[PDB]
Amino acid sequence: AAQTNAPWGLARISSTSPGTSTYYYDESAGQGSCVYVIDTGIEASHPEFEGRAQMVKTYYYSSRDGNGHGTHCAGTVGSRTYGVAKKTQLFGVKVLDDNGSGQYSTIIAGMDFVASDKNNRNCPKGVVASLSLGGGYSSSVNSAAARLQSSGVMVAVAAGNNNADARNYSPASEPSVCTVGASDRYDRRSSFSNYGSVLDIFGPGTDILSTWIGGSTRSISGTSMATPHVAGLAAYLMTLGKTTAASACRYIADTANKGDLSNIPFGTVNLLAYNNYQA
Repeated sequence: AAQTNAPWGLARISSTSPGTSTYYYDESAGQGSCVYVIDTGIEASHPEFEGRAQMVKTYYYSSRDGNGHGTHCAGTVGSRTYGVAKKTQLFGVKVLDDNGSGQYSTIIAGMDFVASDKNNRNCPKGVVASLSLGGGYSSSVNSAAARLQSSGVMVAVAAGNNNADARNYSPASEPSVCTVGASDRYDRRSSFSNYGSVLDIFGPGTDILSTWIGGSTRSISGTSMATPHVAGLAAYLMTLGKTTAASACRYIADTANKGDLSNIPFGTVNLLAYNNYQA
């Protein structure tokens, strides 16, 4: 399938070169998979989600996304126009308040929630969790991410936006999950992207158009935007049967575009997420 005039990041993930604008992908489109977006919520009523998104858990007075960040990330996973995996099921877990903040204890509870809640959902092709959040190093936060991954969920986490080594941030620093840095449309490391040995992969993260609250759209930047590209890619590849939740990060690294990004510090992987779809 071909989506013309796609957001640059979608075109990038199906291309061996920057500078194109059509996204190519197998029409299975993540059907039968599920992606949890652990964030500020999801505006499930947005026409872009086509009834495929729902809130399943909140720790606050509402499950609605009063911020936009979670809706934007969910849109990059799975919206019809802005999403990588256009037929996946999206499940929102609101661990962040409408200011975008959350206590680590709530975030940990949300990860353990997903590890159990997947057993209440129909995801025959597999389960992914996208975590566009983080703070300073916490062994307990890393352990929660490791448990979620161990339970059979492909965990993708943001590297962070500090232009620093991600070893000092959580859950970015957890070895067993997929830690995602950000790149721009010219294949440069995003100016804010964390780096370091703990990163597994880069995805598009600068000037990413996606859904927003109030039935709208906007373009924003962050490792928060790169992470759902990788989460959606994992769901798409799991639906194709090419990989599993336990192996998808490694498979994405195996099959990435290699050596094409600029300003990658010595010791950080030079790997850009790529679907290897041959139309």
